[PDB]
Amino acid sequence: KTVVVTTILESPYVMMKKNHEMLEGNERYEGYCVDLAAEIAKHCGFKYKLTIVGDGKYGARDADTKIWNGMVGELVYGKADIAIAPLTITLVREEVIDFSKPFMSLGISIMIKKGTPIESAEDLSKQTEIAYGTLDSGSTKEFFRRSKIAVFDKMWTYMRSAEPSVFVRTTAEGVARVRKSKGKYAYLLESTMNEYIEQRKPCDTMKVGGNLDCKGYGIATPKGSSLGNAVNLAVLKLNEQGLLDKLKNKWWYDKGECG
Amino acid sequence: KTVVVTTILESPYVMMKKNHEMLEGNERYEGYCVDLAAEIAKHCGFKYKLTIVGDGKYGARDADTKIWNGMVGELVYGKADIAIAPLTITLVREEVIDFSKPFMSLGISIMIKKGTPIESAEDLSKQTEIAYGTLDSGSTKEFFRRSKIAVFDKMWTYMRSAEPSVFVRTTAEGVARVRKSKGKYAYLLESTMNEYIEQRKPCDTMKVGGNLDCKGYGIATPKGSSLGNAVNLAVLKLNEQGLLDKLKNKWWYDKGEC
Ligand SMILES: NS(=O)(=O)c1cccc2c1c([N+](=O)[O-])cc1[nH]c(=O)c(=O)[nH]c12
Ligand SMILES: NS(=O)(=O)c1cccc2c1c([N+](=O)[O-])cc1[nH]c(=O)c(=O)[nH]c12
Repeated sequence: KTVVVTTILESPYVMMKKNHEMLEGNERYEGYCVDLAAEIAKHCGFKYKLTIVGDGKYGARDADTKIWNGMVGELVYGKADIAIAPLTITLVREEVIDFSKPFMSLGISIMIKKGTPIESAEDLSKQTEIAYGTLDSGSTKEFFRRSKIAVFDKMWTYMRSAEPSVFVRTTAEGVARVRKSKGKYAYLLESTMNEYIEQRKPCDTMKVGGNLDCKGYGIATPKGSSLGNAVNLAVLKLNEQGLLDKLKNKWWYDKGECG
Repeated sequence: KTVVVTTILESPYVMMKKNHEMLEGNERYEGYCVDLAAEIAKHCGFKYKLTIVGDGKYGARDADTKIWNGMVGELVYGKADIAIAPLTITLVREEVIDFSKPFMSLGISIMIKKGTPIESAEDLSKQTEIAYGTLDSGSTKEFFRRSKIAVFDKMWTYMRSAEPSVFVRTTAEGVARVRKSKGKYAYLLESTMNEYIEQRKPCDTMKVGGNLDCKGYGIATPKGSSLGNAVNLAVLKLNEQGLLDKLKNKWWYDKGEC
């Protein structure tokens, strides 16, 4: 009867509480997805146990081994009943798991150090004194590689052959590069993470311009789950009631540090 | 049995065949949503009758009367079983009907007359020689009114008080305005429609820049429908199989004129 929820340590979605070793079970954790899991569980009427994905991954098919890793793998291989995490809805994942309606929308966005004279992707594309880049792997890099929109193709042509490399290995590294680069590096990343960091001390970064594309995070269940329909209904209702917007404001802005 | 499908005459989703007068039933119509209805019906295993919505509307709640009009109304009040049309997924509609996963994604986009020196919303926002606007009502105007993104707020502040009015009553009026203005009017509208018109003679308009926001069209059923889940599974499968991409290319590009 107890539903196993797989999730991932990613701020502000799921974080260890400061006193987690004194605590046990679900009370060890806090965050946007901790709150959302409680609301989903209420609407669907189940008891649940939050469990952090063992490999700290979201989920992809290991191309060497054909085996799914991450939270997706935990669902496919029967170890968890539901994933409640910032897990991107993608076609390759939809082949092996089901997603709810998105509970959060997002897109590629521009992070600058405050004071940088950049307002848009167009601004970046037409210049070079301010370097700009993405994660060295993953879907943000791929969006630019594949784009046939003129501005994003212009940007990809610059990034792919820029020296020294404008790509970074982790999000932390891209954010640190923005902060340390005295206005001469801009970093392309998820709007949600960009907005979160804009509310973190030292309050020296800023999101500029509109989002470049459209994606969503969804609640995932194994195919054939007795839960898929109730979960989708719960996301719909929570969205309609403003609960998702309330949780976003809680974890990004009420708990933000930059006013 | 026989599922009543409500839809709307909107190119290239649903159109009268040139020879519709000789024809009857579903065979009078052609288009992306006609083909999609046939595929959904196949995957779900039902026979169906296509019917054009009586009042020619998508669906809104008459704020005076509480009564839903359009295809949404036909679902809510039991006159149709499923809507297969370019019907936007919105929260106020989700309160009274169910939507599938989106079968088409779209967003606000910029139409220019070819030769116009504009590539982006930022380009429009920084000048005035080229007027630009939206429909006089609806969600594109609301997007600009409500936006807190600097560039779109700048565009709204310009549009709301621009003289003469930059707004238009119909999309036909906006496209004709672009075409007749020798490059001094640009029109903000749905990317899907912009892309369609770009492939139509006289081949004098163009979509520039990326989309400004994110929306979707979905298949709609009344709440509690025995069809909602099968319809959703069918959209998922048709998307995964590439059929939706194939139909888009058919009606926008294989059948394009440019
Ligand atoms: N700190 S980060 O820039 O944004 C970030 C960087 C890189 C990959 C991310 C990711 C985030 N995220 O928002 O938490 C979620 C997420 N979800 C997935 O499903 C996936 O495959 N990859 C990711
Ligand atoms: N520029 S337009 O593009 O010709 C167009 C103009 C105005 C409203 C539209 C609309 C389209 N469309 O794509 O067909 C679909 C649609 N669907 C709805 O549900 C709704 O409420 N309003 C609309």
